[PDB]
Amino acid sequence: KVFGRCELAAAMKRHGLDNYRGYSLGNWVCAAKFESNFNTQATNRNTDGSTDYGILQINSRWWCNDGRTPGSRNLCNIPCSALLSSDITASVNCAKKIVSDGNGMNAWVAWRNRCKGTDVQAWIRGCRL
Ligand code: NA
Repeated sequence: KVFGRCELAAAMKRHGLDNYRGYSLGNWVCAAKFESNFNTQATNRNTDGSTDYGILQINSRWWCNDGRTPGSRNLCNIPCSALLSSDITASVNCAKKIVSDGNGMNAWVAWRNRCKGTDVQAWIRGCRL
């Protein structure tokens, strides 16, 4: 599924991301825009052989099991394919664990380079919510 901007903002709010660990909703919508273009089916392979999955491009070296990242962890206790569902519950729950692990949203390279320090509430302006 490819979300609309305000549709995704509403879904993220319902699942408890607005102000989660101090990050306002616009940060999460900005991160999803540049990580995946709002597409739950996005995948990208990394040079170390791990793959990033889903609307927040969660990585198989630490967070999910894809059966082909030897010597990796599965800290969200999920198959990576669950991160590609049209239902974003699994991605949101795993993202809450990532952002809690000490490094905040700096775990998402696109957030650090394209969202951090910008007017992120622009991403939810005009939305009913
Ligand atoms: Na893994």
